[PDB]
Amino acid sequence: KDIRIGLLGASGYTGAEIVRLLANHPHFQVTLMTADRKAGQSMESVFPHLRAQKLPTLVSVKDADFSTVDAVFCCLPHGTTQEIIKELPTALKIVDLSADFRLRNIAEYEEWYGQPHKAVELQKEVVYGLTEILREDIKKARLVANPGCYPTTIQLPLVPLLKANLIKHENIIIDAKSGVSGAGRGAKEANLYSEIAEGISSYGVTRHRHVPEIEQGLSDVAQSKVTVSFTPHLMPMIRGMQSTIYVEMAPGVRTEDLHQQLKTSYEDEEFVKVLDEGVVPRTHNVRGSNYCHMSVFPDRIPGRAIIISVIDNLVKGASGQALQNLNIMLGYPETTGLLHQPLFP
Amino acid sequence: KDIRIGLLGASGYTGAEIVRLLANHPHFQVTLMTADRKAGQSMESVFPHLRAQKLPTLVSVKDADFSTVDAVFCCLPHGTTQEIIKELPTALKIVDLSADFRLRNIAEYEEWYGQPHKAVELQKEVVYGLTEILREDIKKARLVANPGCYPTTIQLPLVPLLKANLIKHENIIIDAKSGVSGAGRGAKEANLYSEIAEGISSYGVTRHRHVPEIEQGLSDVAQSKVTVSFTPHLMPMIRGMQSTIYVEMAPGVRTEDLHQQLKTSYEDEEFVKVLDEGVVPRTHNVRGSNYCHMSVFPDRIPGRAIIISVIDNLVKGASGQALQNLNIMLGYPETTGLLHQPLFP
Amino acid sequence: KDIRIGLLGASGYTGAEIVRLLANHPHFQVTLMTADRKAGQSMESVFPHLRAQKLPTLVSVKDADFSTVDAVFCCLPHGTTQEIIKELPTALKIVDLSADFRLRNIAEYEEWYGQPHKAVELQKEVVYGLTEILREDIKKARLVANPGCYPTTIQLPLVPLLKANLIKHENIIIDAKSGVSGAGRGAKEANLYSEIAEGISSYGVTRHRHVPEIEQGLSDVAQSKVTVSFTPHLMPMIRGMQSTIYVEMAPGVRTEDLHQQLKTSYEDEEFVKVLDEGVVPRTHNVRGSNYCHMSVFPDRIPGRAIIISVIDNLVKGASGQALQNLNIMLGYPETTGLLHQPLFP
Amino acid sequence: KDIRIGLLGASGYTGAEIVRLLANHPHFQVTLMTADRKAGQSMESVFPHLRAQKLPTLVSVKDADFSTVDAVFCCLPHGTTQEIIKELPTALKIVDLSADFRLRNIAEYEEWYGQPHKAVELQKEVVYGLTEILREDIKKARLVANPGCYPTTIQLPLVPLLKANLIKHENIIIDAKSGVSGAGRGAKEANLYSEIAEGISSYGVTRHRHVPEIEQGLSDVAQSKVTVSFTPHLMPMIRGMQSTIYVEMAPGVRTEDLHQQLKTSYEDEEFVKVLDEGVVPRTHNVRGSNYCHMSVFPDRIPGRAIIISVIDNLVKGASGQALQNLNIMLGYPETTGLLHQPLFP
Repeated sequence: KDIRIGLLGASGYTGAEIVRLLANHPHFQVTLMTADRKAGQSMESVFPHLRAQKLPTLVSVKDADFSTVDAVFCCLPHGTTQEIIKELPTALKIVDLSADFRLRNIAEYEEWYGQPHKAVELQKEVVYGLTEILREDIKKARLVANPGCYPTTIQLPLVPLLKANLIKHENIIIDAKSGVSGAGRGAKEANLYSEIAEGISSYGVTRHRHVPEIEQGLSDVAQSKVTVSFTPHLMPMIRGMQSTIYVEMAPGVRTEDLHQQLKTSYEDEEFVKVLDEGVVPRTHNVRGSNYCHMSVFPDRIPGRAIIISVIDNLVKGASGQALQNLNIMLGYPETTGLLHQPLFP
Repeated sequence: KDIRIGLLGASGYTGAEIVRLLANHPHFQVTLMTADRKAGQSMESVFPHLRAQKLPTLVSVKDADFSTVDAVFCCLPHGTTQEIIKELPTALKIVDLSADFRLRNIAEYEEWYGQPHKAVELQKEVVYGLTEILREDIKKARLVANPGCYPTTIQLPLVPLLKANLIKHENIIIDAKSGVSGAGRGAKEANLYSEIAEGISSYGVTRHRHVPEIEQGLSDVAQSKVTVSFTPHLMPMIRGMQSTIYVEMAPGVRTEDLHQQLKTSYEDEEFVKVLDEGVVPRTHNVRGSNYCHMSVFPDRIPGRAIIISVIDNLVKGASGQALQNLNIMLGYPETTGLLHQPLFP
Repeated sequence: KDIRIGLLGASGYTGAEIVRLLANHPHFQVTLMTADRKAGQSMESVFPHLRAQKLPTLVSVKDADFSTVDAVFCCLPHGTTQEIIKELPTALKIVDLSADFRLRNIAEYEEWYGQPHKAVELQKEVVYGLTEILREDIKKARLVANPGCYPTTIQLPLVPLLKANLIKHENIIIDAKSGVSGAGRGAKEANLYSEIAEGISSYGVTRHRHVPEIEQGLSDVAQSKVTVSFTPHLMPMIRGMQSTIYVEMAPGVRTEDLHQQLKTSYEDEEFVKVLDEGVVPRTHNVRGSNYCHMSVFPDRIPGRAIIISVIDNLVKGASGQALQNLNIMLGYPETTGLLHQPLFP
Repeated sequence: KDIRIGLLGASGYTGAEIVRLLANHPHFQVTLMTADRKAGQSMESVFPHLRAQKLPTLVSVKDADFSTVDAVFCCLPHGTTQEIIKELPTALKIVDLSADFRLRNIAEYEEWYGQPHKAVELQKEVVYGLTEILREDIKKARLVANPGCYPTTIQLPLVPLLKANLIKHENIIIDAKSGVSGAGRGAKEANLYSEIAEGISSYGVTRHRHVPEIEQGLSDVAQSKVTVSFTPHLMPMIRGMQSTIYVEMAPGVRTEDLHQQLKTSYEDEEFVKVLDEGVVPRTHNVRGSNYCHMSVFPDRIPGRAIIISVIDNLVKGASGQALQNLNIMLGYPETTGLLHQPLFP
């Protein structure tokens, strides 16, 4: 095919998703895959479900040469991304799926991630990859910071509403849920089937790394510092994510107004569907696809509204959006190789 | 055994739970059981997992002789219970697990349940079965309305806090989650394994029948009408329930105060455990038991706090509490036959 | 685009799968969909996960006109297909996913299905749709009987082995497992999440309708009547199927021989992968794809071997194979619109 | 309480099960627990679900004083058990849940476990803990080797049948399934929720450590060396185990005979239930209890029969049987503290 792709950090779930998505992409082809501990091995050995594909042997990022690669997807650990990406050739279009380039405020990155920002200058040319919102800036960016999963489900509904002054920016409470696939493939006791199955629990209470990412996006639109309440919850399922958002509507605003604004803002958007009134979205319905379904409901408390937003955390919440961004960055149709329909049941 | 128990509506999950719990209860014995379509059937037919027990043959409510039992557990649906219970013998101690006798305001019952209250008089002698809160009234009641599952997880933490004026009664937002067992054993498409598994969704948005029940309990304590926001969510799991409660602390009140009040209010309570600050409870940890674990956390938004409360929706959320109430109503130790430890993993 | 497709019985899971698969098929387009119990209703109303697709309105079979379509997929309920298919125009290429046309012996169909065959004549022109085995006959057939799920996982491995006289045809024992999606979307108590989850059980012991289908295929190859032992098991999962096959090798034959024969028979086959000796296949690895992975192992009992064969019961076990057959029946590449990669995790 | 219990290796699932079971045991009380790696910590820190119990603080084996307890349950790692038990004081009744003392043939233990038997002498005084079969020997034993999970489900049905010469001892094929809890709490990639959920796979094909254990028990009864075929399968569920056993009936025998023999052999047994012919047992039905349900069915292949045997792998398959054995070893009623009814749903 005419576009050659490099994947940095192919042994994780987001890496596997990239490979899955590109498999039937008409123009992009994976020609370089990097892995650390598994360098030298084929990917079938790491992920046997990919045996129908012919992929290159996994090599070290340090031994990788990009002279025949056109673009790169980075799925490396928080701790490596910044220095590796900084030392990457300039002729490369880069989409970083890590969180290391999402925050524009350096001090902010340091307080939330526990270490100095090691690519301060490069940071100022980075564009946040929330496709439907920053499409125009994304198309002309060289380095794109692909948003996190939760942040994606939150900003898509709230940005348009804040921009139109339809909701107040105080007391925005977000109670989110996610499938355990978002925790990664790391071999940890807490994520074993026996520990996760048949139960739920909150996590990242009060402080979760997605908080600053969420507030940055909302603050930019509200043109005022926005402080939200965000509480993640771990679901006994593989894929799927839902944010149940509790907001205060602006004076005189009704739920119908929020609905109309959303319907208008995303009417021609392939991946963002605004459901009719009273219709409840289900994570089951977007499972395995790059779609996001959202709906608005009145809150029993006068003046308040409830917004539900769902996606497949691994697709539109990660690798799907990453590809969505690379498509337009390379001048190809945005939906290219991203029209997979939900796998239900 | 000393006490002969009658179970009205034994073919459902709450009925099965009653039978399971009483199996090793030293003093209560099931001697009479009612079923609708499955009347005349052996319960090994309806619930083969109960084959180790020697139980009675199921009969129809119309053919059951209630002078043959000492106490009764009612597990019929909402809107049937009132006329049946009203006609039950006066010498019977009754614990109704339905919602038909929970609301004291008649007009309120009618607007939320779609039909006139058919036992208006009897209603005034009914005591709400939230054991740890109304224990003293429950002991001397003849007819007890066993609370709903969600309401139980919400009132246990909030009542003590409202009583002590530690939290404001406005903008109490509740984002709850429940295993699908709470939906019952009814053969509906929406509850099939293929439709429920690997995904979540909200339900009963804006208006859910537990709302008035929740507000009634909170209003009584706050001595002012309390309006809450309550949003249920269906989890891809059998048992388990969690309410993530977002409240505004009263002026000058810190999370430490909420924690101390809860720790003090439930320090000698067997079934309600207050975890150490910062500790996240898990529904997995109370699964198959009558325990409720709760914890308090600071909200990122100044002045706000987060309360997590979990239980097994079928036990402390239903049949377990029902038995807890009958125990004291009959003069037996409250924890009798209710010390089953969580089944984890 | 070029080919117009008619779907009879679109409200079930196999129907939904057909729609999902055709969504990105470059040449086939769904233009007609039958579903009487829900005729005049929108597909999104039945399966909301398909809302990204612009699909036709659901119509009654009676009110449907089939000279509008070039080919038809039949997903009707057993005992309803024969008469309907018998009356279809003859310029229609048909792939029946039901079991009504799989058995060539009429008396056999009657004893196993409880009713007379109502299309005896048409039956003799029907070709069994096990693509990799009867490809050549399938290409020139007008009416194809798409095989059942279990039978597909069994015949693919055994046919080549029997043809090469590498295994005896007596005492072939098959212990199969399947996700509950194979039970359909029918609203039955036994298939509720609460009844299925966290446990397994056998079903169709001794006699299961797939038995005659399995034996027919094996008997044809062995040129002798083959009697097998086949025991289905219901798995607490949506998709996935595995047959663990216990066979007796022929005199002098070793497991290496079975492996080589299979490797040779399917070396150029896209959808049938023979793993390296000793490698254990996983249903997780073919989930959501049209692939079948099989492997051979020595049995501890001398002279015996163990064969594991897995597929996604809804794809290669049903709708995926159906499309695979229609592709070649219409002269298009066999793999057209069937290269979806496994959705793992 | 009367008896003081010591638990060696309390940080694993079998250890947690022991603690759960003893919680309501009227005469046994845990007074010593060993968890080396996590020594000094609280049991609550390891298994927060046990917070309702007041347990002693975790200790190290090298720091435990065994003269303080009357009996011990050993859930230590394989290979660390023989030497530790060999040094335990003579006054202790010991039930080892590991597999290190199950095999009587030393050479056999070495070939299957990869290391020399380090307690050869002690081995000859060990009694296999399959309660219903060796009850009389168990009562007077000091050291009991608690059987493995799979072996328990297999021997209970087969021993009586072999003893009565109702089935041949050749070609006994066992296709077993187990919930992932049997794999332990070890933090391994393969057992993560994302890797296990929604799929199945075989494991321990051809050679699995339970093989020699299974054959030893069967060989002793058949008074001839028995060679079986045993294939384990990993189920996407926590608890539960089923063995589907394919056997050849002896000349002149019918399935009715196998059923009668089993019904007679276990008619007065609390924990082993023989279902009526044709009734299919479900692992769901014994979940969380110490019960075993079995049923016999005719095989389609003349002369063959099918036996299904299920248990909760963690209870009757491990800790439940361990306690069952200790009860009688100490002179207490066998069912003491083991009458927990199945937790269904």
